[PDB]
Amino acid sequence: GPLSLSVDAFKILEDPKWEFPRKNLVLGKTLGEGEFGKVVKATAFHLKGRAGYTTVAVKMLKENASPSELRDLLSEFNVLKQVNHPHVIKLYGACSQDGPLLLIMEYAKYGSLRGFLRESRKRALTMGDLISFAWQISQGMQYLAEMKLVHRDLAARNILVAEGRKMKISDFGLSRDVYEEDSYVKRSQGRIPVKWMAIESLFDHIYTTQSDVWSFGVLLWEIVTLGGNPYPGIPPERLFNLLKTGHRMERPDNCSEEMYRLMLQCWKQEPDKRPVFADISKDLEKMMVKRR
Amino acid sequence: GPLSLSVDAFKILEDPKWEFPRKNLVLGKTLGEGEFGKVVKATAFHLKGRAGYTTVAVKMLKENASPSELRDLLSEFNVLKQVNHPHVIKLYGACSQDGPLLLIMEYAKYGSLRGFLRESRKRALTMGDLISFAWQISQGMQYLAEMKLVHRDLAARNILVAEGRKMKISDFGLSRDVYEEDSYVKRSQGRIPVKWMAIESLFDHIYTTQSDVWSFGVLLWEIVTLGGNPYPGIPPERLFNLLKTGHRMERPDNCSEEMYRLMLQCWKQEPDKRPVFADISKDLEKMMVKRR
Ligand SMILES: NC(=O)c1ccc(-c2cnn3ccc(NCc4cccnc4)nc23)cc1
Ligand SMILES: NC(=O)c1ccc(-c2cnn3ccc(NCc4cccnc4)nc23)cc1
Repeated sequence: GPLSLSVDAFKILEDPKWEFPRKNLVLGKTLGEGEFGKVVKATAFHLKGRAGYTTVAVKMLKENASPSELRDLLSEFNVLKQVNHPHVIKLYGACSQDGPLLLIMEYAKYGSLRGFLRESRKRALTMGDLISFAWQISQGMQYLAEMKLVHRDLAARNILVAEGRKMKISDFGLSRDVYEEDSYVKRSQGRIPVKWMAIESLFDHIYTTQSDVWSFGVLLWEIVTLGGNPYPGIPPERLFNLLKTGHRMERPDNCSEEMYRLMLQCWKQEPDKRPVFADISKDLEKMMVKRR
Repeated sequence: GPLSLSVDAFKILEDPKWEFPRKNLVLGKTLGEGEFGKVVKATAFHLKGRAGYTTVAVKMLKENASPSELRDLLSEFNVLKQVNHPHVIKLYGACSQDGPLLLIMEYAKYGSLRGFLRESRKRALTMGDLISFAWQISQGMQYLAEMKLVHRDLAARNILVAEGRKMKISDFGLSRDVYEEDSYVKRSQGRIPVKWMAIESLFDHIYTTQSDVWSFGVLLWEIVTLGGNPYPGIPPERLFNLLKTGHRMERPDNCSEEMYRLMLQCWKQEPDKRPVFADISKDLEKMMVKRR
């Protein structure tokens, strides 16, 4: 089937550019396990012409991996090979011979944005620090949108915080190319959490840059609430009726009228009425210069 | 889409037979979290005409549930409503109004068969105890096969051990009706662990009772090894080439020639060359009466 073809094609791919010797890679503690698979902290000797050990993250299959998970790992390798932007996490290489498939990723010191924000208050962050975070993520998404990639899984848990508090978009297992159609559509049910999905993704299984814009809005709410839980205390099965009847999340505490206006615009029923990421970045730039 | 229809249809379904009052249900400790969702230990007042509290398991959505997980919970409710066999875990009811979807299940004291076996040795189990376990599971599968249900996810982790060491087949989130076609086929990649999938499921996405027979064979190996890890130390992406080139798991230690013959028969390339569950039960009955 489609996966057997990908596995065989990948297993014979003689790509010295990406192939890294397993013996030069040492694995350490688990950083996280979820839908994104298993991520461990690791160190790589003589990675990408750099003398000595480089600290890296290694993504790999969890115990008892399904075709779904294997397909997502190979998909991510294929996407990240072609991506290069300071606000997207980098692939450095892979080990695909004489052991499990390992993807070697750029290390982000502070871990997930959700973790970073929940650890903090107002660590002390200003509204300007938050607008900066959102802007950095908007820039990366503008680049991905230009590359005709829909991430599909934009959320605070899928943003990494690297040295200098630099946002890195992460978890490309569900990301899809849309050069052909400017939309990605699947018959089967998606694996993106309901509470981050656009109304047209949830009802009609339609994924576009503008459904990424919806997700960014939920991410904005997560950022403004310092890692709040979206639609708190509302079961996910209620999101069908809630969204369809025109309901959205209330303006949260410590949120400007302008900032909440941006969230609401990201959650317009009609995808074409939503801003594009370039607009979002301009709206965030404007908030920054006006002062926090 | 298909899920919005299921959610709305289910949310208006006036089924007093299955609907249980939320106020009569008290949730306790988490028993497990995985692909099957979240399962908690609980107690139900005046369940199914029984006076007082009954100890039960409650299945519910994990944090940040996807459409996939919600679809699987509703699918399981629909399947277990129509199933009744002493070696299949029972649905007792559901809470679907004024809070999250909760499925109320029969409680199995000893938890997973994988856990039970790994906890034990030769707790002391005989080859007769193991053949009994396998037989009980074969009987339940014969009943499901007759009902035109393909489980798809048969493994030691998805068998429960109840009072009297009675096997209960569990985790019906991935089970599908095949009355129409005698096969279930999906375009997208499945969420069954690779190492339990039949070769025709893995390559061609074809699920039948005979692919359940393949899975039962891996379960037999799990039972005989007291919860071993199938194809140990072999990455799941190697299973394509391994299975296609005619390789299968070696006869494990403390396994009869007859018992291993049954495993191999369950893993024949050609589904029609595999035994049916009725045959499997007869082969296990024969081993029992001959003596352990
Ligand atoms: N391509 C990828 O998906 C990916 C994922 C994670 C990493 C990664 C790099 N440094 N680092 C530090 C902590 C950490 N904690 C688990 C986590 C957090 C957020 C999101 N996922 C996992 N992860 C990391 C790098 C790449
Ligand atoms: N319909 C269902 O899928 C289901 C699942 C689990 C239960 C359930 C009943 N008693 N009990 C005790 C322990 C336990 N531990 C988690 C576990 C173990 C095996 C498999 N899954 C979860 N689970 C249970 C009942 C029904």
